[PDB]
Amino acid sequence: AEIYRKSAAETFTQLEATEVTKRQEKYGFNEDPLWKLFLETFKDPMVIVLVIAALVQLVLGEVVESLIIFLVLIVNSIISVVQTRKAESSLDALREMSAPVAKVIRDGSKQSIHARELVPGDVVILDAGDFVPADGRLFESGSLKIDEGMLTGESEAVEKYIDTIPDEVGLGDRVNMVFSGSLVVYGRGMFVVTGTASETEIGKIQTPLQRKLESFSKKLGLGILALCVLIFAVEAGRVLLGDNSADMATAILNAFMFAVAVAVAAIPEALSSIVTIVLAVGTNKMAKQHAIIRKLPAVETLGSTSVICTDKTGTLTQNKMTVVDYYLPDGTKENFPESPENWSEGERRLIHIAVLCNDSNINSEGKELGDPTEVALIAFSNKNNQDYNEIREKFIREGEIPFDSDRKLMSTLHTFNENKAMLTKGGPDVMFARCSYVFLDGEEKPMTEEILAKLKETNEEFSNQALRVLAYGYKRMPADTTELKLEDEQDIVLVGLTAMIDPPREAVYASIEESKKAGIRTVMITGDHKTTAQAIGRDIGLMDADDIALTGQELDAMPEEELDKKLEHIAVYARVSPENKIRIVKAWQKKGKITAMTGDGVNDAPALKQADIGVAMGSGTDVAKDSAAMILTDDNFVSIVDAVGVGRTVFDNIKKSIAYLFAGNLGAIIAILFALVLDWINPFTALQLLFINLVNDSLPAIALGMEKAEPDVMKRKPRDINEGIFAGGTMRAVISRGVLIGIAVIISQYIGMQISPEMSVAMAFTTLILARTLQTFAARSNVQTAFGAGFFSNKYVIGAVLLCFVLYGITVLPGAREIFSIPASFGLHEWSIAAGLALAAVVMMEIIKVVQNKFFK
Ligand SMILES: [Ca+2]
Repeated sequence: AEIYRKSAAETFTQLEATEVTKRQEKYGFNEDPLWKLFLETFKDPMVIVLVIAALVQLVLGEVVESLIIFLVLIVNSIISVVQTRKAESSLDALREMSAPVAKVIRDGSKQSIHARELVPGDVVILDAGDFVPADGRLFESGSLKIDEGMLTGESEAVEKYIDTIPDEVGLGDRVNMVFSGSLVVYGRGMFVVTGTASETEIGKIQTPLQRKLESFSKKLGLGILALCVLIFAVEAGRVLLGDNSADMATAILNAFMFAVAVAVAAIPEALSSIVTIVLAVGTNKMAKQHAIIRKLPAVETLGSTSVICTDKTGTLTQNKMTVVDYYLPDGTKENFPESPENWSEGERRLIHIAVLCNDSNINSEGKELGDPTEVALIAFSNKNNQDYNEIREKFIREGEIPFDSDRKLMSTLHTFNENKAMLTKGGPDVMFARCSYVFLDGEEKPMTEEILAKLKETNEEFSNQALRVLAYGYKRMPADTTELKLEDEQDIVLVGLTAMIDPPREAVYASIEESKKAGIRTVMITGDHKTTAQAIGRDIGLMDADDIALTGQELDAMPEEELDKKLEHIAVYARVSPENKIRIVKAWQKKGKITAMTGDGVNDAPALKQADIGVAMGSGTDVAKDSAAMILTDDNFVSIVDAVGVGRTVFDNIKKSIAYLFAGNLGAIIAILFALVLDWINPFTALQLLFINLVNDSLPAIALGMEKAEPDVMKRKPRDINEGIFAGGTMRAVISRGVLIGIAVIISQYIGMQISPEMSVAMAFTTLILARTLQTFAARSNVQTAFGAGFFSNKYVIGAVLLCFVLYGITVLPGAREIFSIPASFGLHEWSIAAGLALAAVVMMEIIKVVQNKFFK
């Protein structure tokens, strides 16, 4: 768009890149009807077969049944699209608060607007992992590794430079602009946005559980339709009256009505509705649990996470350390808070290097900006003997090493008292192998075996206390103001060692224990010294007895054949790498064991992609979130355990709701079949069965899918990788539930047979519908009873039960008894027998549940 040929200053002049609202309304902002969705949601095969049944039931000129079935379709359609609109609003909220925020320099005004409210002509800084939202010209960048797999499918990391492209335009390998829709793999993206999202080049361009459940629905539909074909054949050939069959031409309509109503009852039309509704409410629960899930198909498998590979920093640690103990080569206890003066030479040297190498500062109280280790060190300095940060401003910062990932020598040089003071921090072992002088008062003499042994002794002593520890050095040549380079890095003295405790977040111990009780083996990666992380894991609670831990160096130097054997008994990885992250996530995925990675860094994205349910931290980079199936806003590990608990609750809601629906439908089916085998009038007419399918297979099933967490969700083994909807325990529950309720309907039909066939039909219908509405109570869980869990504890269930009771209260009205095949008027006993049978059914059902709690497991 005429920006390819311009250089940096030419883009500044031509596009007026440096009122901001004027440019926003002038250049433009850089950001499906619901009835159309309702029209397009008829793809459900259950909805298709029910709508063809509704249209044929309309074409025989019968009105009330047609309105009943049509009402079933519209209520499930409107509840599906209403919860779909709720999911759309939730997704818009997730895209709003977790929007990619680009740090904007603008006209020198350092702030950070979101992606939608950007405007061309303002400077934007892109750090590593800061996904660039809008295309724009770049002037300087240091090795800006930019991949373009989404903008144009360019998998290569193109390094944008100062060079422009005059008299040529091409979206391929070009360096002139950093286009939108691109991820900063590495580099510093100091560029100016030149494009509205409309003019950006990228702007110009169901779940596996859902698929398995639709396959199960199609199998059940074929079987059920075969069953109704058999039922229609029974009504046809079993009796057929005599040879003349009276008026069989005008009497096949009622038999086809019975078979069709059997199809409507048995078919779970609200299957996909239940799944979508509980996925929406589960996602809302994850949002309540500080867990913004990105990939929608990841909700079902979150209940199946038999392993989670987390990291201690961020999740198992709220940052802001407090160093509790320290080592000095002279040797004493803590003496910093009391000491007004410099006190011992080791203490004062350690304090000055801790302050000087500290990149961060306390600033205003409660405001921490830098690295957590440096924030902790300056908070320690300011905690003991009051203010100590004021000493840094009277100390120049000449030579500062940029703290390379292979260096661990964050340096500092001052000219205030010492001329060329080589002041650096780093890891314990790296300084121990690098620094070569001991600090005993003014003596600066090299290491020996016993001295190095004592340093290592205090190092492992701090390590087994779960204390990460840093080493410091002072010794330097006089020389003069150097070029801030390494110079002489083999002659450094050893100042004392300060070991900082890594405190876990609140309720980390409880969540860890409840995850270990749930069979969810937890795995924690770290980058510090090994036995420090081992003691941290012992503190957390994932280390006991036979468990082992291996470093990253041993991780990448060991073939997978023995690592597979060792994998099940190891939870701590130290000095890990993203390649080792790929290794561990693939090894955990190999033996089933659904994995949830944790990487928040930029190059952790391959580990997040290969992870089944890899979660990126909210404080982490945006490219990891793109590579992640889900995000934690509060970044805590307790959010992961709450997330997998919510996933288990959602899958248990699937199991319980499908159990309720299939059990009631099977009870009706076996009632009809038992009336069929014994040469009996069928228990329910067409309109009665359609009204039962109206009352249930609906809002009560939705409410049963809205059931909260039973007290044993974190006490069970994780679900298998496959869906396993027809689990053996839940199949036993389904068959017992359906057989019992059908037994109640059969007994009611037999009692009604003692009076009249019409009384039998009416009593069987009311027994079935009352037993469905009251079995909604007993099917709230497979562990807790309706009274045990509390009736009002599930507000949706009791509200829906009252709703269906009111709706069934149409039957008692005399104006609807004719269409419902309810004859005459009741004194007491046309209702009392049915109510007693239904109450006995649900109480039998409940003591069966208690027996499974008491006798069985
Ligand atoms: Ca149904």
